[PDB]
Amino acid sequence: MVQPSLPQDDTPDQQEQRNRAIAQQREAYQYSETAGILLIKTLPQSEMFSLKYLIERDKGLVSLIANTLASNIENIFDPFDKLEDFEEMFPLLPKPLVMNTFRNDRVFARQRIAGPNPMVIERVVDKLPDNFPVTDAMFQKIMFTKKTLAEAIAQGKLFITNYKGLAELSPGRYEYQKNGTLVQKTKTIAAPLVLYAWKPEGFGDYRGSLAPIAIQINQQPDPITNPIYTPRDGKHWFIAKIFAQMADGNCHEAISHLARTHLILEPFVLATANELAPNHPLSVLLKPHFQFTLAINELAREQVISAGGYADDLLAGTLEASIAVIKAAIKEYMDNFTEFALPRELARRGVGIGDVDQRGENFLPDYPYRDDAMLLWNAIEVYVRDYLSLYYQSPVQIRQDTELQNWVRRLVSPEGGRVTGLVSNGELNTIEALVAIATQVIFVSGPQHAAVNYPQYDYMAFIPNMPLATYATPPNKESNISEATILNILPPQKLAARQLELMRTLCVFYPNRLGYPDTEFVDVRAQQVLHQFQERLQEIEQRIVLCNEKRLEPYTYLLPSNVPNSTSI
Amino acid sequence: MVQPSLPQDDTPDQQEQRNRAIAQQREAYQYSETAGILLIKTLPQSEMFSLKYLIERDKGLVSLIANTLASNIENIFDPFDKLEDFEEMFPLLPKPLVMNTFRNDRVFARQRIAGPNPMVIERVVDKLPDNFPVTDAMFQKIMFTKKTLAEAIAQGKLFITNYKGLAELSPGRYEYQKNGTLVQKTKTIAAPLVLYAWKPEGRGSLAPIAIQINQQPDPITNPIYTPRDGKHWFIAKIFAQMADGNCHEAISHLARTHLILEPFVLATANELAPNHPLSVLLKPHFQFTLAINELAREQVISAGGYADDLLAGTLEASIAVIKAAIKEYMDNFTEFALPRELARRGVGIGDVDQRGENFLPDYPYRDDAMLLWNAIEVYVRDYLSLYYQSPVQIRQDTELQNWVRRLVSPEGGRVTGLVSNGELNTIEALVAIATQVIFVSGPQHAAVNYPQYDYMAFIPNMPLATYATPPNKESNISEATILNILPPQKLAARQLELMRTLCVFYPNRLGYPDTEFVDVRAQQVLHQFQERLQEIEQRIVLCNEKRLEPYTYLLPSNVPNSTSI
Ligand SMILES: [Fe+3]
Ligand SMILES: [Fe+3]
Repeated sequence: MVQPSLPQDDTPDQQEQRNRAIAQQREAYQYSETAGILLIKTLPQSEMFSLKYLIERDKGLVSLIANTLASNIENIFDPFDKLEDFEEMFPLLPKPLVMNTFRNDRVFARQRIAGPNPMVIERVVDKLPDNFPVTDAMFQKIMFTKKTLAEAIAQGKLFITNYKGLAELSPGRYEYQKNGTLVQKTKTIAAPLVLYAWKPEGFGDYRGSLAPIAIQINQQPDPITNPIYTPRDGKHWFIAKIFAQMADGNCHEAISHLARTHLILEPFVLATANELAPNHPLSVLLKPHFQFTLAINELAREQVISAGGYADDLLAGTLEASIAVIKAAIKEYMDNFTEFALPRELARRGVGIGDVDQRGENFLPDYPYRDDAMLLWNAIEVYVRDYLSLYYQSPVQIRQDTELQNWVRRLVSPEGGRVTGLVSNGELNTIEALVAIATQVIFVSGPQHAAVNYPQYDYMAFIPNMPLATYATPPNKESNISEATILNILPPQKLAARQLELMRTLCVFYPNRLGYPDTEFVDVRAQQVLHQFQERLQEIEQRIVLCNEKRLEPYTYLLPSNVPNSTSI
Repeated sequence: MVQPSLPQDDTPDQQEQRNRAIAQQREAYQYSETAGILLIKTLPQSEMFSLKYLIERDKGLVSLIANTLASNIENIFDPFDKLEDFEEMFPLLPKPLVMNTFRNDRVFARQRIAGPNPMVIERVVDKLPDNFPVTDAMFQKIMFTKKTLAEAIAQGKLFITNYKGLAELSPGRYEYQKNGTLVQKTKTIAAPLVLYAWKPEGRGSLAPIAIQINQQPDPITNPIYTPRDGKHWFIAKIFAQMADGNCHEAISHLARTHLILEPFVLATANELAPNHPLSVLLKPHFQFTLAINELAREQVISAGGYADDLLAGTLEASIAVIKAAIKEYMDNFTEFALPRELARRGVGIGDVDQRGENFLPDYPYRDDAMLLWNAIEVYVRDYLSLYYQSPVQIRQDTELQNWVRRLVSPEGGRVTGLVSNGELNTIEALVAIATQVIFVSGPQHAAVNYPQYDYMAFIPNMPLATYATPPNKESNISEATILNILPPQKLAARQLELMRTLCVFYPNRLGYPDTEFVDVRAQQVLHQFQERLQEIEQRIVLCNEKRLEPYTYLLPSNVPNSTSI
């Protein structure tokens, strides 16, 4: 229980102790890589999960044993017999909230702003992509209007999810034994473009809602082999949405979840261990938000991104392709770190709080993720500022903090995370910059990972709403579509069971709670700051309850009581 | 990396250092109790499972999800439709070794000497129990002989498993919804007596002679069944096995491996400095023990836990049996050393006839366990000799005396049979204590833990509970009668899940600690121990080539360094 202090304010003996501890930690937290991803070489036992954690996780897994025992699904690579079978997969589990309404277009579109991956939709500016040949005829026939695409774009009414990031995926393979021989099959890759429109009148009331307009399943347009489907296409439209959802799933797990929550946090935990003394104010601020992060990332290394792991069996591409996408997302995030602060990232997609019309209202008024996440971001920013100002009163202390300077230097180094977009002028020089960095790290570890992790069961544990891979080509636009066609597009029984398995263990419990660390701060000032953070969190909780009373569907994933303190599951 | 030293040989500064560490450890390893069982209050994070352990355990649980997915067993309290269904529960799991031959009487009897619970059989002396009215007529008709019971007992040919310990169990209950109504049913308990004989003719082997399912005899409602009884004999074995299962899990496994080790780990933390030689000797053999005992508290002996759902009695009754076993073990600690324990059941190495031959020549647990016991004894004698030159160092070791005092205290384990004269005074006494602790943590827990899948994951061979009364001796027995006696589908699935989880992997290996001894001499002691373990492995392989069935559970390769699963 030592009072935290900057290293340039300690006696030479105290400095010797700090360097001793830092050297020991460097011995314990050594840098390693798997397939070019920065991980820890050996997990320190003090960084393992707790007994409490293990008890909860075990409860989840045993619940999966029981639910499997009560289920009728079989251990086969055959498709299901009936679509209804997908709804009989939860005899002893909660029913995923999306199950009943997933066919509705508004429920399909709302997942762009309140589903597991609210990170893709962007407002169209100037024009649609030239490989997305949507015409005025299509837009008018779907919207039942005389307005043109150009006029709608001029009014900020059109939005788009472009999944070109998945275009270069190599399709995943799978094989099994049937009738004594080895059958080998290949998944189907899709990189769709989806045009949505904001409807202020909505679907028959005074609630404005997002409405899907068009879906091109792949990137290169062709009127016969890759047409533009619309809600007027019936079953084909349905199939189109499936593929779109599949795309959204992959981007969700590779980019939004694994890359930009779990894996980008790792170099920060490791840098904290390698450059900051135990009694350094920054380490004491951040370590509560790193609890179990190294451990859960080791579990991801062993069980998710490993050969035969979840990403291998479930995702669209081969394990190699998926890891390529993950690494590209990590690299883009690290190169432009400060640009991925929540306000700037929302603005860059044209759906920030400042993307308003002439009347002063947002082009996308219904965006629960944006609003709640903004509340959490501002609260965390105030908490971080008030905390760090207790130990940094003038920027010269920032510049003369040797441990903090080595922290930044380790982060931006090629072997320490390659975070080249972390600081300006090649150095950390101001207090506000550190405030922004810590705010973003804490926001990612808690709020962001909550928002991308916990909708996974409600939207991705019911397989037809968001299958992680599709298993048949998109039928020709003129072909007849039977139930067996859709059943062959959706995953076979074994892989659907694996997807449910994954989504259940990832959402089964909350390892900790935002703003409630295990050990309180030795500094009574800091503990007061923590308390006011908790009070503001209660205020935010009540405000979000109030918002949920008037929203179309409640958005519960960013309530402070549902947000972990760290990325830990 | 500090050289180990006795606490009275250190400088005053070093002494206050040891007292500091010991005080800190006392706050971290605080004593607690669940239902009168001594456990730890809060598990120190340093005592948690490692990441590797968690990876292996997760592989096991996922294997259970996959095996369940491929199975046709349902989540119902109905019995199975076919007996054959019990053999179809392992589509993606190893088939249990006992599955094919469990109906054979010799396979039934040989589990007393090489099954999961080789701790019950005892040689009959003088006479059978008076509540077990086996006659000369029965014995002669079974053995096809003219010899009497008295002559067989005089020759040491008769052995017995007396499950009187289960007689006072309150039967367990279970309830479930069926057509909008709550059905409530009760398990059937049994406390059988089983008479075996050593048949030298046959390789000689044990042969079951008689089974009385309950303790109080009655020719109508509790007769003495024999192999001549056909179906009824079969049922009489089921109940017997059920008994042997309960005694196995309550007494042999939970009580006398997992739970009796806990006070020793906690005493080591509460009274010994980190650089104390005894702590450095024992802590490798305590790895994950506190953690796995916490998992037992949460998942095994808890309401709705495994013991609640699977065992014969209520959770209260099972915990009563567990606590009685712990108390008898601690009260008579020295008497439960392997040679003495075998001698008290008349099946030790010294229980020989006039020819010098053992009355029970086929006892793989005894032979292999004796090898391991002697090896460990030499190991800890040569280890402790490096630090205890004369017994006055034993008497003047304050941390060790506080260790003993904590162990025998009523709130620290109540190990009243740990020490003579109320004090630890000699070196050899400590050698026997450490020998027994290390033997229990590794060899014993291996021998009772790892046959669990091969004999208890196939439910009909050893059901942890029976779900119908023994049929009348004259009534007809259909497949449905047996299926109603055996556990319903859901509880059979639960039993398989438990055994598989307990036998998936080996968390560590006997004689191979994670961190070496900082003392070079101690590393020589350990190296010698490892060489002896190699020799023992070869000897046991040789013996397994000559035995009827191999006995692999006490091979040094297969024995963990601690009780950790
Ligand atoms: Fe996660
Ligand atoms: Fe065990």
